[PDB]
Amino acid sequence: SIERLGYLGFAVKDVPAWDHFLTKSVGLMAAGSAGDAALYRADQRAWRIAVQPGELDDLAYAGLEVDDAAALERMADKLRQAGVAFTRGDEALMQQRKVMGLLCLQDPFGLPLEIYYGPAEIFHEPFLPSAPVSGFVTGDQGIGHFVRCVPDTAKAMAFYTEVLGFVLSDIIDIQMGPETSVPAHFLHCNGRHHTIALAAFPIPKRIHHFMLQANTIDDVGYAFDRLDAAGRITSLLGRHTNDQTLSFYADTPSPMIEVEFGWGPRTVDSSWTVARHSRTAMWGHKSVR
Amino acid sequence: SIERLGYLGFAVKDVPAWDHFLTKSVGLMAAGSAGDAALYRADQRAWRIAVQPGELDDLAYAGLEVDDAAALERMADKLRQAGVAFTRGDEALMQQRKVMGLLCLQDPFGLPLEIYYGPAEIFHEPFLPSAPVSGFVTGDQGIGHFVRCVPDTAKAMAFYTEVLGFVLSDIIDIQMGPETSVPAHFLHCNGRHHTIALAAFPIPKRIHHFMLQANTIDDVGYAFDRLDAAGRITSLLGRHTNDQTLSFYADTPSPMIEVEFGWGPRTVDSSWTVARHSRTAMWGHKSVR
Amino acid sequence: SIERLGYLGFAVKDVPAWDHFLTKSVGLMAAGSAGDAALYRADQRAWRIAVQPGELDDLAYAGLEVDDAAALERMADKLRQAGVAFTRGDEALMQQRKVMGLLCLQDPFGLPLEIYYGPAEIFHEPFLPSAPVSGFVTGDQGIGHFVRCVPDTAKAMAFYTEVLGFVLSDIIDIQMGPETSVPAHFLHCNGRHHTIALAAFPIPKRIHHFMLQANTIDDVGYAFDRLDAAGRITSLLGRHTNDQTLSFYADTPSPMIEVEFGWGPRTVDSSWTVARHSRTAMWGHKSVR
Amino acid sequence: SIERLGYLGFAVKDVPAWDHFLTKSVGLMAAGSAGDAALYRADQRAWRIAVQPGELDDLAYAGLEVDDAAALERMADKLRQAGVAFTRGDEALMQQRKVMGLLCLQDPFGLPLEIYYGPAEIFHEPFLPSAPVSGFVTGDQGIGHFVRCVPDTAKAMAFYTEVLGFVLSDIIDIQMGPETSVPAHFLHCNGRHHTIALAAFPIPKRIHHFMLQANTIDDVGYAFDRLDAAGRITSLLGRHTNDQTLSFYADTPSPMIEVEFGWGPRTVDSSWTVARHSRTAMWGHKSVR
Amino acid sequence: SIERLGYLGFAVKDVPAWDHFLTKSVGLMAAGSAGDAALYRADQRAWRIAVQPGELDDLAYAGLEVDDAAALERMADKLRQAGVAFTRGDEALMQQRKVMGLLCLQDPFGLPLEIYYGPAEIFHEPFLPSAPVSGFVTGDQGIGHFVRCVPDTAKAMAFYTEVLGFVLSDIIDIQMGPETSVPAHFLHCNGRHHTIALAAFPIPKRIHHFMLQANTIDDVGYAFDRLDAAGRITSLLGRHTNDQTLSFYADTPSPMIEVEFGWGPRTVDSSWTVARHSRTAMWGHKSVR
Amino acid sequence: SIERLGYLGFAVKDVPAWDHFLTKSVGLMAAGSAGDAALYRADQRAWRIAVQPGELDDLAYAGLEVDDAAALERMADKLRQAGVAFTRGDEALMQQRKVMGLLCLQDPFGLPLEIYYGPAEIFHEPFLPSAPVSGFVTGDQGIGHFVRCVPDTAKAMAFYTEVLGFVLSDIIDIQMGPETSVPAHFLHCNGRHHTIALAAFPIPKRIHHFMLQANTIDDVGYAFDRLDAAGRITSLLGRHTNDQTLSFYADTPSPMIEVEFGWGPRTVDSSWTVARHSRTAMWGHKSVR
Amino acid sequence: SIERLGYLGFAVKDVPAWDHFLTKSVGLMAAGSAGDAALYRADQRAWRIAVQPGELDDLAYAGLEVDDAAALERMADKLRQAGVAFTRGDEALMQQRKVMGLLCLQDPFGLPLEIYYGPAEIFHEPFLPSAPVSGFVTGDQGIGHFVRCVPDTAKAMAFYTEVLGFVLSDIIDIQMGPETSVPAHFLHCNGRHHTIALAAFPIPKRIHHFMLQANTIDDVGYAFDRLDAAGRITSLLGRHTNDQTLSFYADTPSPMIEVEFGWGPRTVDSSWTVARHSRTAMWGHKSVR
Ligand SMILES: [Fe+3]
Ligand SMILES: [Fe+3]
Ligand SMILES: [Fe+3]
Ligand SMILES: [Fe+3]
Ligand SMILES: [Fe+3]
Ligand SMILES: [Fe+3]
Ligand SMILES: [Fe+3]
Repeated sequence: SIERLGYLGFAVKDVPAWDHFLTKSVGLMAAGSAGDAALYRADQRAWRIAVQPGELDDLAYAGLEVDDAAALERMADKLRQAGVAFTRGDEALMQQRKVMGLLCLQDPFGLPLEIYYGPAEIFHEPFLPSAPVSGFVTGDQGIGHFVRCVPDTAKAMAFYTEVLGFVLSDIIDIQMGPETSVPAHFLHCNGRHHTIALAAFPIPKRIHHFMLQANTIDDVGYAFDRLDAAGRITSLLGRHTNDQTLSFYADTPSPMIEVEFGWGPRTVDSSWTVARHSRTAMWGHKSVR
Repeated sequence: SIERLGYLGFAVKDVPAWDHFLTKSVGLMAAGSAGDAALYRADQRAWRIAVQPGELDDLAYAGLEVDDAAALERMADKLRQAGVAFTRGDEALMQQRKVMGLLCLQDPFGLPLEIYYGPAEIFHEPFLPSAPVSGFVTGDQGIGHFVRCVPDTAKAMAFYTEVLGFVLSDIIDIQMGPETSVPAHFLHCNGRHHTIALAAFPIPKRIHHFMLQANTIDDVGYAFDRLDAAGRITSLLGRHTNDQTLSFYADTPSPMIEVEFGWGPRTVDSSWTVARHSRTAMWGHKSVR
Repeated sequence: SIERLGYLGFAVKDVPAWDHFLTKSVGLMAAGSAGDAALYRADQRAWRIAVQPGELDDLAYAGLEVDDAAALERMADKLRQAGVAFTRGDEALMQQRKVMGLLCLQDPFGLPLEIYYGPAEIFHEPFLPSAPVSGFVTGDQGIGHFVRCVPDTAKAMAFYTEVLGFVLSDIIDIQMGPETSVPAHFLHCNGRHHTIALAAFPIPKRIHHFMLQANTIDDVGYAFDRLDAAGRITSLLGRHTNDQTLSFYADTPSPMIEVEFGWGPRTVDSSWTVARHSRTAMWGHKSVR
Repeated sequence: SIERLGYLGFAVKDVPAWDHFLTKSVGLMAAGSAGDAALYRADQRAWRIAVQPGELDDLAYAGLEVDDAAALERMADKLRQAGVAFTRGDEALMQQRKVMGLLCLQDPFGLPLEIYYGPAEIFHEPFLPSAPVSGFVTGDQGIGHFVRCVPDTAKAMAFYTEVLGFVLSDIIDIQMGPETSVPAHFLHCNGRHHTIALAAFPIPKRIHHFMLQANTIDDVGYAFDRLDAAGRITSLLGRHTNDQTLSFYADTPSPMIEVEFGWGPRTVDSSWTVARHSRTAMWGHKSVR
Repeated sequence: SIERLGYLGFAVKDVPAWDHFLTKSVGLMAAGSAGDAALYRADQRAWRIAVQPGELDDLAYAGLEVDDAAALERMADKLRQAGVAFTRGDEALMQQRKVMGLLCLQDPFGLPLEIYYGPAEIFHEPFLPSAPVSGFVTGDQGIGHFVRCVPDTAKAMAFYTEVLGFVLSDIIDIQMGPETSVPAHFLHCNGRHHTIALAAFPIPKRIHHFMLQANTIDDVGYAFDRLDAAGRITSLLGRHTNDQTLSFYADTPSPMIEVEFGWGPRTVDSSWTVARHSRTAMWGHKSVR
Repeated sequence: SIERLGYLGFAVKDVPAWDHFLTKSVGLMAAGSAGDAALYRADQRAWRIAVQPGELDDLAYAGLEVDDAAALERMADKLRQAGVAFTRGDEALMQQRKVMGLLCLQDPFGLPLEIYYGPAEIFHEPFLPSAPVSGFVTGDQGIGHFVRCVPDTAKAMAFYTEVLGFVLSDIIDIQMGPETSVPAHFLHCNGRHHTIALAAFPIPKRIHHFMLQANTIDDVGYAFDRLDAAGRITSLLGRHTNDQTLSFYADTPSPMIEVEFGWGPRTVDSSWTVARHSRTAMWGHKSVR
Repeated sequence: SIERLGYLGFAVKDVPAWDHFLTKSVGLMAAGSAGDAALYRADQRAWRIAVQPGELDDLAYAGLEVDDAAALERMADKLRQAGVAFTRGDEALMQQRKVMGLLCLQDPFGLPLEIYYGPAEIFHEPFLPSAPVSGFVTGDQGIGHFVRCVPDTAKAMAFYTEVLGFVLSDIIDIQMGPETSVPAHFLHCNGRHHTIALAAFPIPKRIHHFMLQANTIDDVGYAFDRLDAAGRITSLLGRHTNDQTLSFYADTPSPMIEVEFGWGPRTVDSSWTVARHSRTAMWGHKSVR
């Protein structure tokens, strides 16, 4: 029922650092501010990523998008039935997020979520990258995806699939040590292979990384050099086994939070078949961190 | 449930003026008369626009099309259930409109509507424009669209969506003054971004303008010169934020009633997402009136 | 529910004449016999048209095809419920028609119909025309169409649509005299604009004509010369207003029964809209008979 | 060396008749006048066909187009070398024809020809047909073609090919009587199968007919009805053996001068092979005159 | 300079056998006769293959086609210069071959050749196969190809390439025995990989086989069954190493003369590179004879 | 022989103004400096436009590009033969222009030209617009075009065509007053309709305007708003008669020097035909200056 | 005049190492031997790369391919005229290289070259990679390219371009140190951006590296892992500035000789323009050696 991941908000110790990072390195377009949040664009939306000051140095909230007012009410009904606590956003928050309506809640482990509809668009102010990137693949598939760290994967799954409507794409057993592996669960809610992945990682953050998809392979290759020059590279170029995203990872200014910049993944449809993978990389992705 | 806007009828103080306007300027094909109404064609339909003498100088009625006899009966049932008053058209009116069946009613604010099915087509008399226009985009998306002025938008919405079946595409807050803006609601009932838009405008007419879509950009550019020569231009070429219709506006011979001539808008489908815009123009559309 | 018109059987006074006609003029492939019926092919089916001796000089029966055994049983249930009398074909008839199952019945006015499934195909004996025709458009749309003459159109309609599942495409008012016109009703049951049309014609036959669709326009042009040389032409080339079939008509050896040979008609889909036409010809089709 | 047939001028006894004919029947756009010549357009050229008063009731002259000033001078040199008499057009004639330069001459049998370059175009006045025709195929292939009647075909050939540069496409032996046939020679100077054809016909005119090519088959079918209603049809629809032009012929208001309206012919290229045909019609083209 | 192989003439001991073979097995269309030669068509040409009575039971002559009259004269000049004896065909022979002009000669080893231009075409009598074959690939690439047996390959090469203009495509060393192999030389004169191949085979005939190319793979598969039923198969289906023709061979009624029926070979262009192959078959082509 | 217009250099009274103009308004990418010239990029070239301080406020020089070293030498030979004075650029100038070789000269009326080869490209520094423009159409067609003002058009023509190799596309008679018109000559040297146009305009500058071609129509529409906001618009959107460039004009910071921003013009090829036009605008282009 | 690089032969100290390398790492297909040379295939050619024992540990010879026998003779004539010493290969060498003819020579600095024609192909033994690679891009563009180290670039250029016919694509100044850069010259002889590049590198080998082009990007990514596992990687993935080859470099078992494995480069045509680049990498290609 959730249609796609619409936006992301971070609370960070170094806002200027994040600002230079999202613009000069990632290529996002600086789009003013809202309250104490610096806004960044990747397309026609008024904003896609917000950065506000905070000791968390983590993802502060994620906006899950539905297609209309009725859709939002149906979601409220679903939350009620599932016994999930939520608060309807007030005029102030609606004004802040630039949405027509939203329900604020949390997943089983504390990550604030905001189900909303009616996002603001500013076509009269065409997107202009701050670095050389031909553009980002968003649209119906949203802004990108992120891997959510959870203490209990089965519990996170029930909520994301049963309450929010995400559908399992596949699983990848991620080798942690000699005989230690974590089964990462990749979920989709539209054509993007996965919008949210759940994994029991020994990480002190709400997420491992967030991913943005560029239009061309050169976008990625160019982006890799920009981040290598910034000395932020954590992995060499590679392609994933399940979604086939060709990408590289890099450190954001927030310790233990990374960004993935990729291109050309496979998409999901009705006939999608659940499968299991033993490795995350088809090829490449050698760790550099 | 209404499938598309099929026809439009105007009651005007200057019929010869409207006649020269629809033909020499807009390019429509004169198609004889019915009663005291001059008929005009834009394609294979026996008529699409009718012009009759009247002090109103406004839209007299709008024909909403359904795909068959059963569809019309289902609509009657819906009107009954909604408590909406209607009268089945008699042989005379059917003969006049050249339709197989129709229900006559009014929207909440007095605009006569006629739900019909089985329109007449005259393929043996191929459309021939009266001015240089390659053709119009009609077909499944109907004749075009119009913006309906209403005193109460919420009330108009309930009727058009709940009773007639239109679906909200998006909203554009139209700046009226210093701190005055009107939220225009754009509704679709097929692939055309919108067939009817509702807005609380301080206009003494039932509508602000009606829109026709030509096949090429040159059609529009050529049309702009024809209307500029007639001195009717009210806006320069531009493209809208929501549907991306590239067009210009011009005054019809009826004061405060305009026509929009455009090309290449985006179309709507199942996956359409409701959004909000702060401006009507992506670019251009500078007021000239 | 009927999926398409699968076959046609004629009972004629001059079988050799019909044989030379279907082969040398129309181009069908002679395919042996079954009982006292000469069989003719137009594609991979064991037969599409059968010709047997008889004083009728008219269509003897029409095979309406469904996609499987269950489909046929569902149709029997429907006939039962509608009070329509029918007999399940015996081994003998199944053997004769080369089908896996069939129900024999009659429409409201005596035309024998046979609802069947599991037709026989002989791919090991590729279709070979008897005259120069690149091929026929059949497949999912069946063998072609025919216009059924009826005394009561409303009564025929109820049966064909309500009992058999055909859907109205459109209507054409056919001028008969000074102030006499017959509203022909065109029905579809798949992508072919119409498989059966009903009209109250003052003709002493069950049908006016049957139609076959060739692959190219040259097929038709070539066919016209072949039939003109046989002196059978009844109409010049033309294109119809509703389906846009480009064709010509010719007399079969059975008096008052004609054949239509055409190309490139428009096809029907979910979004089809019922409409009315005042003429049968878009252009051409001048009577020659 | 001649690049294409650019224009045609007729001298006729009934100008109003020719005017109604070229516009209401053929669909050409009336384009004012030059001297005592009424001009008609088929596309972006200022004019393509001119009609002036005269007892001839025949083609008065044909404009053969080259691509530039040098090209015209090279042609003058060629005429000089071939001993062909010519006169360079004066300012007056250049003004009249709306060309940048032209050489006036005659073919071996008296038909005035004008080799020119730099034709005038009026894109600011888009072509608008006077009858329903989607458009004409001109461009690099010129306005169309015409069949030139000559007393000596071998003599006409030497001139058109050796002096003017036309290249033989093929020949069609046209049966005249019991044992009388005329070998028509079809010549091209660009992609159009033929721009000029030569034949020893017992006709008292400089040409048999001129041909115009419409964009669609419906254009032709529609045109046939328009001319049949005018009672001018001389041949039924058909397709030619050599160029495969699908067309019909009709009488112009000038006795023994016809017009051919067609669609979809084959085009010529480098690899074209000369061939011989025994008939003019692939199919159709039955004489009606 | 020769443009393509246009026709073939055989002199055979059993004409009725060859007639049933070319029609019922190969699928060619019987096209009457000329003198004592039975003619057969494969497309729009008046004839492509001729069969006349004779003790030879071999290829009697091959028609090499040029694009026009000048081309033929240029070829005569070339023959003169090369000292090759030739005779211009008289009206009688021109009438017999249905060509506009031809030069009769012989290759270095006695095979009569006829260089001609202006072949006759009969589009008013569309090709109609005598057996199920969708059509043949001819056109600019001619009727097909044949392998010419010669006592001296170097001598044959000089003539075919130096005098007639054929260009070497490649060579295939054909294993004859333990340590005996014949280098077959494949020559092209257009896009067809080869129109004539030369090889020093111990065969008492002028040729080994002639080849015809069908439009689809099913054409070939179907043809194989037809000839297997006739018990004429000499090789199983296979694909050649150099041209990639997928085909099978079969015996004609003339002992030691075979026919090849194939599909989908590669074509030749300007950039073609000469190469050498050790086998004739890429796969398949197992001998059955 | 000149292959395309590679670069442009301006000498202006207000460099900061030109800098803000080329970047914020036009969208070019600032690319450092060379000597006292500020460089700007539109694609992969190290620079395309240079701006240096000077009282001229006009085009200082134009770089005409050839494909290699030999090409440049052939051009020197041509200049020698034509008696045109030129100087080979020294290491310093080569270093300044970033080219491998260049010849410096002047056209008949003082505009410095530099024929060069081997331009520098910096793919490792991807083009990044300074304003929202999807990109520019350059490549084989160079950077764009410019209209050169000359006192004697015939004299300018001889030089540009006879010495430099440009080819005339067409002419447009530009109405100056009541009975005063200037015949503008448009020249091409590649697929771009024209790279240089010559016209006898009463302007005190070397050029009237220079033109840049964007990838999309939205690029232009967006650009128009940016320049209108800067209050520099001199013409409304429109499309030209000859090249069909859809564009608008605007004033550069240099008085009487304008810029044209357009999209979608037609391109030129071998078969191009010289023609004459009476107006510059197909539609639109209303003067605003 | 040389058409493409056909083959390469190496003389190496460790043949088994090279064998495992070309097969298990690169993916080439082992194809037996010739004399003391192990042969390897990448496509339909009998062999593309040969490896023989030798102390050189360098490229032993390069086969330059022409399209036919005449072409080879024309090349001999050219060598004679240029005073370049050469020896026609004997039966033995022809047998060894599997070519129909070849001329053996050396470039100005000792690298043996063999101009040949008529290479052997074995389609009956389809290419089968020894490692996972979808295939290689060869065909008309040959096997790949190599960078030739030379002491005098101007001298090497004159020979390769003036004697052998290669054409300069572009130049890249390769930074060697603080103020030391080597101008690498890239030459083409077909569509491949470059087949041979010349550069004054301080390397004790005849070449720096040879390049092979795979069909997909995954081929390269997969290949990179295979060679990284072998610990041979010398550069990370990257894309070149001039040809845009996306690739990585790796060490062959021969010290100071590398291999480049890439995909998707740009191709060259008639309109190619010579240009200069300051870096070899568009992005990536970070040194790892
Ligand atoms: Fe990821
Ligand atoms: Fe509108
Ligand atoms: Fe019909
Ligand atoms: Fe004609
Ligand atoms: Fe063969
Ligand atoms: Fe311009
Ligand atoms: Fe390389």
